Amino acid sequence: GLQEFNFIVPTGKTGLIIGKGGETIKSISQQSGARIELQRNPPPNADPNMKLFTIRGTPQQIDYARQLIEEKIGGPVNPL
Repeated sequence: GLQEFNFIVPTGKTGLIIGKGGETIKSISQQSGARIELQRNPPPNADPNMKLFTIRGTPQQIDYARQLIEEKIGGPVNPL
């Protein structure tokens, strides 16, 4: 059963999740079993200083991916 978790971070922290090369987001997706989607075309009322992410998986996969992302950015994500 697949579910979704939406969160935001400041645009400047996106690197810490992606990694030099895109190695970090690939490694978190592989270890967790979840997909990690960066919003491609934000609507015009979206804050340009914030970036939306969506974790897609089973709840167990989503929880694990969220904990790995939180280690990298050094604190909790902002949930929507």
